Amino acid sequence: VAQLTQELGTAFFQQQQLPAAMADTFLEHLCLLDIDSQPVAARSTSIIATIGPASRSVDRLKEMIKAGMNIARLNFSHGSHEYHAESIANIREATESFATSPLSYRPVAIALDTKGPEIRTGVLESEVEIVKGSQVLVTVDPKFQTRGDAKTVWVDYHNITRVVAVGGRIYIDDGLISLVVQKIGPEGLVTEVEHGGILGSRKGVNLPNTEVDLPGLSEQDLLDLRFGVQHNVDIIFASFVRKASDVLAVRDALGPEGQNIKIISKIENHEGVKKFDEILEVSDGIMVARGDLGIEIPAEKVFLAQKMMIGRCNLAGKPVVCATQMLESMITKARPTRAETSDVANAVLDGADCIMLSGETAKGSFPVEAVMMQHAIAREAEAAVYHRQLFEELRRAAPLSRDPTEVTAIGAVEASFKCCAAAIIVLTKTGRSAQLLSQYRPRAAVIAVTRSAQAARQVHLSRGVFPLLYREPPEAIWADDVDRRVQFGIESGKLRGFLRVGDLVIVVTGWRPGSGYTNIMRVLSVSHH
Amino acid sequence: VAQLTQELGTAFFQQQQLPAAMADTFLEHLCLLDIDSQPVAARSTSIIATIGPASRSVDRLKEMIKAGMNIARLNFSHGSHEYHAESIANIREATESFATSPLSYRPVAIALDTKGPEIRTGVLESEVEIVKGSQVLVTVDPKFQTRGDAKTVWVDYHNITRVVAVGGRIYIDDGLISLVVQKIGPEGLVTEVEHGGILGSRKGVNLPNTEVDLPGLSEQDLLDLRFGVQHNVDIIFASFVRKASDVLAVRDALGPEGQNIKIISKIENHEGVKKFDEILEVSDGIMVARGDLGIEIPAEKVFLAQKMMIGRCNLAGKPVVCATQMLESMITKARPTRAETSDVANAVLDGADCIMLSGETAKGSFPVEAVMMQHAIAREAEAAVYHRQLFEELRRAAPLSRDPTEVTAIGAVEASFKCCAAAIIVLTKTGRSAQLLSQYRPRAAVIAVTRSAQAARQVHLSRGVFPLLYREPPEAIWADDVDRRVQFGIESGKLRGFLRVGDLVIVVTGWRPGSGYTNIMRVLSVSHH
Amino acid sequence: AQLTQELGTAFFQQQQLPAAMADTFLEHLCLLDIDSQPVAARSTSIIATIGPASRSVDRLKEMIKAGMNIARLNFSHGSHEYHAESIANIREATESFATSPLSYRPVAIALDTKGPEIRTGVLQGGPESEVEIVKGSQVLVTVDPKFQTRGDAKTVWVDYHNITRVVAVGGRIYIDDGLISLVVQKIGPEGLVTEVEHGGILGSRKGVNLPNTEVDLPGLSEQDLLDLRFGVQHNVDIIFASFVRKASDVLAVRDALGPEGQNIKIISKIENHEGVKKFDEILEVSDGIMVARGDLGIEIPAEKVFLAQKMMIGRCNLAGKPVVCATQMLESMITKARPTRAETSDVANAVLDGADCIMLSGETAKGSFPVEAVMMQHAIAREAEAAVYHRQLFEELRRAAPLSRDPTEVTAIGAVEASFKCCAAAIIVLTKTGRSAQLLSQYRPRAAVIAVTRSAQAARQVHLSRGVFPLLYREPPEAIWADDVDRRVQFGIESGKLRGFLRVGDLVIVVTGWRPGSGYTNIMRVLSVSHH
Ligand SMILES: O=P(O)(O)OC[C@H]1O[C@](O)(COP(=O)(O)O)[C@@H](O)[C@@H]1O
Ligand SMILES: O=P(O)(O)OC[C@H]1O[C@](O)(COP(=O)(O)O)[C@@H](O)[C@@H]1O
Ligand SMILES: O=P(O)(O)OC[C@H]1O[C@](O)(COP(=O)(O)O)[C@@H](O)[C@@H]1O
Repeated sequence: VAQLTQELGTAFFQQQQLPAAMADTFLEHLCLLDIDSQPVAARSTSIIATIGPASRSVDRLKEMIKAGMNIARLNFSHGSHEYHAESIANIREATESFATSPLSYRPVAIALDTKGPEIRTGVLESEVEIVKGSQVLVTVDPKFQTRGDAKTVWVDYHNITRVVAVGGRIYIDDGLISLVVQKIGPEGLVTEVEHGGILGSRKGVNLPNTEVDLPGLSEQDLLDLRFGVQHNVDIIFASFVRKASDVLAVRDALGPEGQNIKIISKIENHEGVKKFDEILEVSDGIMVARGDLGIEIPAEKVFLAQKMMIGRCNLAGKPVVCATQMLESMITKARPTRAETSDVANAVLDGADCIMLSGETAKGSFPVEAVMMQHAIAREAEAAVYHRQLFEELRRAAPLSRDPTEVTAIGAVEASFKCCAAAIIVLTKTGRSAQLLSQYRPRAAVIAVTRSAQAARQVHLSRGVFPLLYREPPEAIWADDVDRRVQFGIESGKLRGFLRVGDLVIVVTGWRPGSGYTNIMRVLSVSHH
Repeated sequence: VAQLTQELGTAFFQQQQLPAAMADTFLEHLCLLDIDSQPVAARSTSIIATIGPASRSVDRLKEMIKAGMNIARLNFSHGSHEYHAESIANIREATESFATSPLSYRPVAIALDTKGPEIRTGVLESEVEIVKGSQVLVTVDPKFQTRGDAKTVWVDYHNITRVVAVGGRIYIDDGLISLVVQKIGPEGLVTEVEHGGILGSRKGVNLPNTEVDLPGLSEQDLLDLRFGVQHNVDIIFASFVRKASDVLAVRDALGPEGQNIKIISKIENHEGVKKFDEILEVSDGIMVARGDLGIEIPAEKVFLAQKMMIGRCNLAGKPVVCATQMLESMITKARPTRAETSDVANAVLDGADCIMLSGETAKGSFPVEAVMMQHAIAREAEAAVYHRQLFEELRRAAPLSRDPTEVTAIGAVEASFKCCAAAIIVLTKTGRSAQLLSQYRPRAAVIAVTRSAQAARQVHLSRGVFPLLYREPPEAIWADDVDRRVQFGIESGKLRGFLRVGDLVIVVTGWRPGSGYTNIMRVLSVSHH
Repeated sequence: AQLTQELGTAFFQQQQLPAAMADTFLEHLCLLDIDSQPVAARSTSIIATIGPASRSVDRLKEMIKAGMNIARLNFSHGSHEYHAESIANIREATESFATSPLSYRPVAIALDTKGPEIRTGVLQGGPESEVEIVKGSQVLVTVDPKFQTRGDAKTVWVDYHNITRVVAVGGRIYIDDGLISLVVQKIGPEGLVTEVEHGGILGSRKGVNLPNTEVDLPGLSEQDLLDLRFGVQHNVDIIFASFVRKASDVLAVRDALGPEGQNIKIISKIENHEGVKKFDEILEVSDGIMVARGDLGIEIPAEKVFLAQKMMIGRCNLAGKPVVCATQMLESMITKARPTRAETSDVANAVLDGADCIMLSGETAKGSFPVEAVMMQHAIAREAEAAVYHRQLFEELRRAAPLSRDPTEVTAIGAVEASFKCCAAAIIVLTKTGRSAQLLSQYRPRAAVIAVTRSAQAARQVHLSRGVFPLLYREPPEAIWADDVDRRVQFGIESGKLRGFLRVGDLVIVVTGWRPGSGYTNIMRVLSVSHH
């Protein structure tokens, strides 16, 4: 390091947690972390924002995008087709409003989140108080579908009496209320309230440690997916995936016409956790859906499942998302808690490709500030990653490969470490080439230049890929068309402030048109032309 | 491992995250973590609970102690001597209520938390609304000491006009309200409200990135410390330590008569962080006081300072405490958020010796449940620690030593790993011998048998030390007195459920009476006598 | 390593590939396998000393086929014209193969300096009179020139004048392969009053060593100044500078090679304790190092030499400069067809230690099996090269090497990392000076670094760097520079194909630059070997 410190300035090595990057143990790494060491890199951890009343206006979205939202989540657990279709128009209006200047345009992906195997309570309307210590009944009786009170809950899962056990829990409304079952019979269940809040009407029920007969996709889901194809969505977040076949069902539904759509299976319960490896293998990636997961399993165990699934997805090289209550208190407050700040940082340090806002952006008072807070924590945490260890462990775990794109990608990432490259610039049609760079977690941003609008959107799922959408039509000479895409990477980089004159860039390209021929790594100096 | 699996049962190696313990990389470690793998060990991370209205009754304390409170924190920022003196009696009444049965008696330490260099607002009384966008004034004018409104704040730091800068912040009431200074003059400051809540009367002010002339100990502090000596407290949490001399001031105050009291310096601001190494060297340990720290420094950087200080304290072998908002939402709610759960786990995985509750126990609706939730997260996180790496890194970092107690301690911890010892049993007068075991972070509990009531209390600061207070008077033959203290460790272990017949224990003792002669490690089977 | 399905079960049996996949060095050792056959590409260079048994053009030709890469001219013996006869003989043997330039093996020529000598005077006149000395004795070492010929059993004179000053009371005086030791007792005006320790027979003008003494001689005799200038005249690739002791001795050789010899590669020979102590400063200003174990194992205890060897190979590996292991590697083979079990072991362990080259002295120069010596070193080195634990070596070198903004450095480590991901048969590099190939060498890839060059000198000099197989390209530039680049690469690959280094469906990493002239290497491509 003594020589770049005479060339790049003493202060270059004070930023990006570079003193901590050069440590020889994880422990020493931790000791050298410095609050005055400023993140300089662009932010690599994608932000996912749930659209709802607080974030659906075209002007709201424009501020979200400016703040750093990369992916928009449509939760089909609430709202009609036309409501969502309008969310989509407003998002594409906001996004496409920056097309004016191609060099600074930010692709925004749109993720459709399924309703999935849901269990709802009755019309019970307004609201009624439920009391801890107190005896509540659960019935499947179609007459009570319309009645309901502090003493009786109806629920639309007919066979509930066949699946629970004595001492098992029934949780209603995102786990707000807890009932312990004491007696099972064919008429219904007899329950004591363990946790008593105020019950609304047609709420969500969870039954931990049960096998519920509800099939892969409800009729409602089949429809919701065909909407997504019709509206050209980029990603499905598949709710409550329990086994592989559940993911295959989803793929079949999307059929030939939506085979390029990414399936992110949400692990929400003990079944998904247990069947995780088989879910991973057929999904495009994973969401640690900590909300359902923290009622389906004991709450003090969610961190184990989080770190497990993130690790296995890092090892598999498929994107993984951390979700739910990351900045919960910013629903009502403008500044998050010390534990929220911690949780966002620890999700990045764990190895998450994406972090997610729900309430915070859908309904809260501070949607834009939440996005801004995730963006600011993420940048700090990314630079505090111990790349030495991480890269070496990924290097080792990864199999040998005779695939030129794999070979090229690992040489390029190594190269970027050797010189502290400001960027790896890569041409990709499908995103694949950038993904294989991303899977080694380089410090250097992976600037992916593509003509596929859809690719530019989907690559937000892979940590460290900055998609640039290329709009100009083919030069006549292919080699020229290549240079210009590369030159567009650089100029965009310059304008967006990720690259400056004198920076080194690694440039990854291929020897002919089409997917699958990336085979070339160059080392260039950014220049003034 | 194939042989203990034929001896101890296949299922022994399914618990304590033992499959993950046997992994060869950190990454693989993470992948093997298992939500069905049950923590079996006792909980090693001490819990600190702030005493206040919700946790001051003798009956409340008894449930706190049962739930797992190890250290009681008296916050001298609120309350009079007689109020606190009564907190102390109630704590000692609760604690000493279990002396009935020596084999299950749990020492409870009492920590005195200083008021420290405080800056307070005026009598302003009741409450008044302060508004974002709006022009507020700060004055030192003794006339306004009694007035105050949505347009004027008084504050008792006379020289405030001499220490701030334009664009600097003034934060009032645990950072509830934020003012940006725009004009400085000798009469006062002119400020815009950035963050507007509701102001009370005589609240706390923070001035980030300023040097305030306020001396080491205020007059009030001198007194508060002499109370602590008089009331036999175990620990000082020294508020807002800024430099070493601040810690020496505290030690001088306690004078000869309180030289065995432990000083834990609270790092709350950019000055303490910068001067951390020199603070550590003279303190007995550290508190990451994330509350003040998250307003004194940018909030998105607290995790860097946390992980830094925890690492440096692990490396130094001195206790370190993580504090503030760990389970904040349990002030009003019975179940914490997914990020609170995360934060507690990540503080244990970071290497914290102690975790802390404030609001959650002092004033909230759910004091006992908060303690129970910290206890349950901590147990899970402790077993998910990657001991392979951690022990090796501590082994390496630690200097060579010709001190027999150091030598013995590292052999013993190695030994405990070889056999998955249920416990290391150690005789200590002062606690030192158990501390040097603790500093290598064994999986096996360090059961410390002592006659010093005060030691039994203070060793709660060191991760993994379970103090047992020994009450029987000296056998005539010293060797016999040793065996019996050791036999008391075992029986206590048996009764409390940390040891069973057939378990291996490492037993650490010394060759003569007095501190400093620990030099002996034995390997024993727990027996039926 | 599940890919096995495409390259065959067979592939992961060979090259010590199971031992390469071990997580620990101990597991690595455990998985070493005598049935796991090595590749043809042998990456550690053989320096053969040229003397009586290795001068015949027929023998040189055999020695080249056996796998000799550098030819050492020991200028301690032989005449200028003797040597020019050797040089011309070598060139003839080398150039006899230029006829098929796809299998042409460049052969470097190294000039081994005579350097600071210290000789004993004549014994009572006669040049074959052989005194004896008794152990518990008294002996005298003199400056005085009349004793030159008056050489008693009690008194001897020696070339080196300034011993009075430089050897102190207690210093040791070894004579003839350290057969005779003297502990210096008194620094008299007479000379040095010594006490014998070991004894035996004598002669006149036989080597003497000054253990732990800082030799006064300038580090270039007049004979060196003259041998060097001859070296420049005959276009030698490499100097082995004898008895290097400090940095100034290396600069003295660079000074004496002058502007005409700027591109001669200087390998400082570490022969003595002062050498070992000043090693780092010597290494800063040299292009490499010889571990000259002959003289070293007299000038320091024999049991300490493996320590000096291992330290110097490690420090050179760290610096990324070649290092030679020299002396008695196959001693027995002078007289016998086959080596001892300690000799093969010594060769394998030099390679596992990290030696860029291994040397044969008498085994090739004056001995009865020079061709089979070469063949032995060649066979052991291929087996030992595969038993290297690259996972740990590559990891340590990576971590030890500094960050660089030099695109050649950057490209190189990228290429080496790529080679490892896919078990590349080769890294094909274009280089004018050798530098681009050396910068690959430094990371010790398992794949052969096939260096394509038009520089005949570079192609020869590059044998110093482990794993670099030089090819000489003769064709004149194509019209279009890009077509000229591609033709060199193709030469590289077809050259490989002919020699067995490469087979169709192998991956290669191809390293090249963006424009002509040195220092512009900046491109790495992954390609398949073609013409299925
Ligand atoms: O990442 P993917 O989808 O394989 O795309 C990589 C491809 O992009 C290119 O660089 C350029 O291809 P196009 O000119 O066909 O867009 C190819 O050379 C390479 O194979
Ligand atoms: O941990 P410390 O304070 O050094 O105490 C260790 C001491 O305790 C003992 O085991 C027993 O000492 P006492 O019998 O004096 O309590 C000593 O042998 C040993 O030196
Ligand atoms: O190894 P060196 O001395 O830097 O030589 C490397 C040079 O070889 C090349 O591949 C070809 O250059 P030439 O055509 O000058 O031989 C250059 O692009 C590159 O800079």
